[PDB]
Amino acid sequence: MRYPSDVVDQVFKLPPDKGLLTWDNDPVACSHCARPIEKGDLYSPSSVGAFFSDTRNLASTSRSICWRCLILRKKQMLNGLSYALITQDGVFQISKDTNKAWLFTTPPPAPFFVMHSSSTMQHLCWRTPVTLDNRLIKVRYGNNLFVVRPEAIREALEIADRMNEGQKKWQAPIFLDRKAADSGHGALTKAGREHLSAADQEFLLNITPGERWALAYIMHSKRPQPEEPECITSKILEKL
DNA sequence: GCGTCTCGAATCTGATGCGTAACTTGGATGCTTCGTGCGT
Ligand SMILES: [Zn+2]
Repeated sequence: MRYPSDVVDQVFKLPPDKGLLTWDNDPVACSHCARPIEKGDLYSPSSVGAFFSDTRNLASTSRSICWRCLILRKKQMLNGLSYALITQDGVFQISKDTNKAWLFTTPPPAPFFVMHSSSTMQHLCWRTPVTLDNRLIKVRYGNNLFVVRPEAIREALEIADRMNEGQKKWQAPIFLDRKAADSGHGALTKAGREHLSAADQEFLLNITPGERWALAYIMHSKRPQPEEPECITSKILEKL
């Protein structure tokens, strides 16, 4: 899998819609997934409407949308892929905290896309870049493009465990917000400020925003136990 | 067209209570599509 639109024909196996124009000009990328639209490929002109708030994330100004993206842009597809992890095998739901911990500590090997909506409904799937290697996971949370490294997540979890192994009252070394919205997101808490060594503080201050967002779900007083998410592509196909 | 002496002294020079009370102690919002009508 190479493009976000590749999930349609590879895990949803949906044939293209009808009434679609056929490109008969010089190739140009899809305005959504940057996929080339060569001669003979089925496309459709852009008709996003006045409620499209993702003009900044458009891959190109070609005003053309491939059929895979047209399938992806359906309301049933948007709602189904709000908290979805699309691997080669199928589509899983990472909405639960345990699923997030499993994904960010024991990721699947194959290429996969990670989606997470920050609101009721958002355009995600055609914006998420593919994660080619599980060591450098690219996560699209709403409008933010996050890079999550599972090794850094594990190291931060170990740092917290060493910090709070003895004290009965568990305290978060770093202030984290699940929405990545608080003005104190990523700042060191007091307990971590005078209970962590210089190296651990330096490591905590030098984590990517995506790692802070992930730890905002995985790092708590009682760490969630990782579990495999349930397959969802059947539900999405049935509702489509 | 008069002046000296005299031209103070010794206390006392605060004391007592009161020297807070009740409420308030946040709220709401930051999605986009699909279908069905309704104005140019
Ligand atoms: Zn596309």
